[PDB]
Amino acid sequence: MILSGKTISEKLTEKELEITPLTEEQIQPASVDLRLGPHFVTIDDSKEAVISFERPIRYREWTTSDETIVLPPHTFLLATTMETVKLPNHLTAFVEGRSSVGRLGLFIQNAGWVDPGFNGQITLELFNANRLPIELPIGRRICQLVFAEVTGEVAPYQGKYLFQKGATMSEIYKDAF
Amino acid sequence: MILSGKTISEKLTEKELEITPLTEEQIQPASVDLRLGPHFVTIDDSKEAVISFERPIRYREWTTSDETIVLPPHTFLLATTMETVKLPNHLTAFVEGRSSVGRLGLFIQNAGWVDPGFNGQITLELFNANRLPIELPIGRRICQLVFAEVTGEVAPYQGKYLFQKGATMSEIYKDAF
Amino acid sequence: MILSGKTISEKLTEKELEITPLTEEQIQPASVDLRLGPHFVTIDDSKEAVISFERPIRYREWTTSDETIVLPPHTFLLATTMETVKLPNHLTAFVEGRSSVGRLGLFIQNAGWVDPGFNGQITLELFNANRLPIELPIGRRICQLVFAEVTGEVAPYQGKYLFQKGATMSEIYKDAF
Ligand SMILES: Cc1cn([C@H]2C[C@H](O)[C@@H](COP(=O)(O)OP(=O)(O)OP(=O)(O)O)O2)c(=O)[nH]c1=O
Ligand SMILES: Cc1cn([C@H]2C[C@H](O)[C@@H](COP(=O)(O)OP(=O)(O)OP(=O)(O)O)O2)c(=O)[nH]c1=O
Ligand SMILES: Cc1cn([C@H]2C[C@H](O)[C@@H](COP(=O)(O)OP(=O)(O)OP(=O)(O)O)O2)c(=O)[nH]c1=O
Ligand SMILES: [Mg+2]
Ligand SMILES: [Mg+2]
Ligand SMILES: [Mg+2]
Repeated sequence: MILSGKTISEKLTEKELEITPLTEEQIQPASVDLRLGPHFVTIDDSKEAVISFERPIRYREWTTSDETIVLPPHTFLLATTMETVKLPNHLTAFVEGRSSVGRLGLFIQNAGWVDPGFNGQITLELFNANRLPIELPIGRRICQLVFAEVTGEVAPYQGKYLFQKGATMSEIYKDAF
Repeated sequence: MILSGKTISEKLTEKELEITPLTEEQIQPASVDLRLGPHFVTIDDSKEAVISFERPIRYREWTTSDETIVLPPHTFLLATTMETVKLPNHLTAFVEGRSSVGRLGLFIQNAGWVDPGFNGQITLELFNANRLPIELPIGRRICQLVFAEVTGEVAPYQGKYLFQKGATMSEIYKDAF
Repeated sequence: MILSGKTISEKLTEKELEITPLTEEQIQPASVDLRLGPHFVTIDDSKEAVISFERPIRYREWTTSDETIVLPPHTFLLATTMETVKLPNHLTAFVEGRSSVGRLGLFIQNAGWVDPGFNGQITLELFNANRLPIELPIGRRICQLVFAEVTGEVAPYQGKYLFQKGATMSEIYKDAF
């Protein structure tokens, strides 16, 4: 079943689930809002002519001290949540944008289910689908997690992104198969 | 998790859930198709240079009497469902495009879970990802809802978009934090 | 509930669910990775001026023998999984991109729930959101399925895309009502 916000609170309190740092008002009817962090990554368009899955891609990364960041029209940017999340083996969580955000043409393209056992901040794929730039304010609620129960024995997440911090560039080129 | 189409039909007939107006053939194996309404909103590019999360953004809104609307290439547009949806406290619903629509490069970017207790029409985020314009026919099935049960005590949706009608502009600037 | 990877394995071995061809390492904590096939479809820009929901749209389709394909910047392309999937009536599956892929600006826009009873390859909606072209390697893991149980009686999928093979163009023009 999808977990109610209240159930999410209970599980946090009992440490079945960790989401930190967190304010109680981030808890929603059946989701929890997460916030935009100060750290960003973009593909280095001056150095790379083509994007590849078979080798590392050069990129620029930075932490801003400003209150906002600008995302220009039709531009893609990697960001991160302030929150570090730790899921036990029997939960998964669907990351999605907040409706208020998507309605301004900011698409959280990374929308998907977090592997049970995942431990880290959440890397976000931001796309400005408008013809105008968007000013993103750091620390504002940008996306949310919807939790669901997993049935059966679980082999927990042991992949590339365990313990990730910051907007974390793809490591697709490490695929063993 | 997920309610079968038949279960959705039952819950509708017993008024546990409301979706209206509705034809029986909108009911699918484990989803229900919703239709594109005549009402649209776009950002007022003659008055705004930059999109902000901290104040209202001016916009143009209109209802068309034409059978179709044209969405030009690489353009983003807010739309709405014809259907008004009312969810009880123990159900949530995932909005997503229909595969037939996404395959023509029309992306329903607003894909996500509706808060338990939500009551209103659904605002859609349309993006034409082609280099050609798309003719969207009004009243055609454009997206669908996938229903899931919620476990635990629920504080129902009391947010910005309760009772929304029409394509409804973002009210992100009303965030308390 | 969402099925664990182990549960997915069991159901495969007992033929409750079919996904073929498949390597055991495609199985993940609570999902299964699928691979990019060699077959592609693009809208025929030399023959169509406008995209329509009301008639067939001309397109070019091809199978590549090359190891990679190039998707130019801000371009949308239809692709397919290598895997054929057959779902019984009591399961549904959420298709989504792999985080490693989305982080390079390749969006799997078709993200959504597969109808119970669906039988076919999965057609993917690829969008390159970067300013650089992307080289997609054929046969690499590109997306994944997250399985969920369906509660209640099910009328199985009897729609347009039963038995689909290859990147399969939209048949939206076949809608009744
Ligand atoms: C959905 C999502 C996942 N993730 C994290 C949580 C997941 O457990 C983790 C892996 O997602 P996957 O989709 O499994 O990514 P992957 O297959 O490319 O990585 P691996 O080969 O290691 O499996 O990525 C984000 O950082 N942001 C997101 O938006
Ligand atoms: C989500 C997804 C579905 N599909 C397939 C599996 C689904 O059972 C099938 C239908 O999804 P739908 O979203 O129902 O598409 P539709 O309503 O446009 O088509 P129909 O009228 O036939 O119902 O499409 C893909 O090929 N790729 C995908 O990414
Ligand atoms: C997913 C979705 C939700 N909605 C509506 C129904 C949801 O219950 C409602 C809220 O979505 P949320 O993501 O909670 O919106 P928000 O957090 O930006 O707004 P609030 O601060 O009020 O929570 O928006 C749409 O109009 N279209 C959609 O595609
Ligand atoms: Mg909200
Ligand atoms: Mg359908
Ligand atoms: Mg993975």
